[PDB]
Amino acid sequence: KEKINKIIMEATKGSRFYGNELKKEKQVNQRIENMMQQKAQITSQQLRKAQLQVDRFAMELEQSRNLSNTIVHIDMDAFYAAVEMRDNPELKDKPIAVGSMSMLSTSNYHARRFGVRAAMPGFIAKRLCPQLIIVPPNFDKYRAVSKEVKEILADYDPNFMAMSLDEAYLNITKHLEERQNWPEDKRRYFIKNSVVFGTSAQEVVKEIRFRIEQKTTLTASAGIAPNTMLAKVCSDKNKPNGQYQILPNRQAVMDFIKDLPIRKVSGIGKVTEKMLKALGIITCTELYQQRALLSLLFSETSWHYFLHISLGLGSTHLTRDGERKSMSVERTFSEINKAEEQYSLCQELCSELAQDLQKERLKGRTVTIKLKNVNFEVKTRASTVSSVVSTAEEIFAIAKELLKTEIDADFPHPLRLRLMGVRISSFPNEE
DNA sequence: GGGGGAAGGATTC
DNA sequence: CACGGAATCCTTCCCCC
Ligand SMILES: Nc1ncnc2c1ncn2[C@H]1C[C@H](O)[C@@H](COP(=O)(O)OP(=O)(O)OP(=O)(O)O)O1
Ligand SMILES: [Ca+2]
Ligand SMILES: [Ca+2]
Repeated sequence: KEKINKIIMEATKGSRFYGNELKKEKQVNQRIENMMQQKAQITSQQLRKAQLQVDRFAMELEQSRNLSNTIVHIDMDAFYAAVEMRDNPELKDKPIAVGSMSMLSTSNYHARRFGVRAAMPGFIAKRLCPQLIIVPPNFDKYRAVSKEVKEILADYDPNFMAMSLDEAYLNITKHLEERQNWPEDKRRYFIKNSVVFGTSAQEVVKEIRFRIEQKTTLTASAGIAPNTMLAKVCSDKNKPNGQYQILPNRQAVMDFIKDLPIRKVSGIGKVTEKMLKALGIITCTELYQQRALLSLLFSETSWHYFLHISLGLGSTHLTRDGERKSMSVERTFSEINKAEEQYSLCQELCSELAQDLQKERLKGRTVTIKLKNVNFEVKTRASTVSSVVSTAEEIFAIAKELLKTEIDADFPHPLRLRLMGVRISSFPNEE
């Protein structure tokens, strides 16, 4: 059934949307032509110099390899899909998918065999699965089912820190310590009879995958590695409802990534993947022995990242206690080109922004407005201030101008918008 | 020269 | 019958000291 693309492509070609992609895709394909050339003109000598620099560095990274923490990553299974299939049985053995007709968020495994995967227009999906059932999301439910899963994690790490509703990291390195010598009374749980769990990190995670099960009906995969970088990759190795671990010794970390696809990493995306295969980089093992050249093509802050993924290095301290940098609200709709109407919705927006921006009492000193053209061309203007602006009023006050500035710049021709947005940032976060 | 800040990308759930 | 919303981090420039 791999000829899905013959329906996917077949129903995107002309699309206002597709057209825009080409440029996004060309522009990038060129950022590459540039990188390839700028490279080809590097002194076969500079590498000797570079190499030394790099190697030297690594040698040290390697010396401070922190293999003492046992990080765990829990990742729910088709979370939004699952939750709904649970609450409304009539679905159960049918092909569903949370989201709308425009964009789909998750999909149960059965609906996936048709091609329905996250981030795929709703209408498109129904072409691969006419018998589909699209359920509109109710974040108020999920947000809540999550907190029941969290309360369970807590009994394992007070500062668990959660990346999202379906993901979360844990440092069971401490709970592990105080468990080795524990009776069997604190390690048995009732079914619905009992089952008792061991002391290995393998079992501790098995107990968590269990406590959750029997308190939601939902299942989730998990990974266990010395650092958070591998944990995220490891949880998916044996999904759904499963897990995988990488022991603490060096070799494990190495033998693991040895032939691991660079993209798989929780940071390498569509661009970095293409952009890197350009130099022939596919696995971390390859990447590692191109450390010289890399060091002279990607800004410093970057090859640092790559060098890490080469050695199998990740973080080992789940910061915790959300700092928060920005905060926003946006929305797409039907072409709104009418002059007046613009400020109009903008009013409503800023309102919501401040509105939501109140529960937590914060105040930033720079507003950002986002205007998305009818042909998916974005543009974002923002202006800084002296204040700490907070009330719905204060905000619009600025946003209206920035918005105006554009209507003029492109004045006697209307601004055919498809989406608009207002993001507030620059919080003092206490000085 | 260096230290933000604005613009627009890349990434993930 | 027409490709989300929200956060955060990164890549380049241009501007004021
Ligand atoms: N663009 C998106 N918007 C909202 N949610 C998304 C988006 N992309 C993915 N997700 C969510 C929906 C699912 O919970 C999940 C699917 O992506 P995936 O990379 O497989 O994560 P996952 O491993 O946690 O989910 P799964 O158990 O389905 O495999 O992430
Ligand atoms: Ca999930
Ligand atoms: Ca995952």
